[PDB]
Amino acid sequence: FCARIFGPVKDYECLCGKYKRLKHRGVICEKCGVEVTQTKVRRERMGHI
RNA sequence: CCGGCCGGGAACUCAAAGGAGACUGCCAGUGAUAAACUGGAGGAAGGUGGGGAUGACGUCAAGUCAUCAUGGCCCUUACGA
Repeated sequence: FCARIFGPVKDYECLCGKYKRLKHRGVICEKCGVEVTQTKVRRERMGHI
């Protein structure tokens, strides 16, 4: 359950909360890559190991 | 009569040089995907592998007029020889 590994906890919502803007799209949390997109797409977030 | 004493040989020890090479090249952990540090294999040498030389503008009106030279000062029957 990560935003850097997968995605926004909420629609255009950063892990830390640096982006509580549902206008912010693409720009990541510079600490850890959180590309803001709709959290609903996390029903299709494919990762690996 | 083996202190290689007499032949013989050109790969090596050694030496004068043209160059390869070690640069964080690879894997992993830690870590803000950067950098970096540690361990190991690899490797002749490992994390600038070691040392010398190289001493940034400047500090100290510190040394030399006793290598020497010098704007001047003194001596020139002299301290010059």
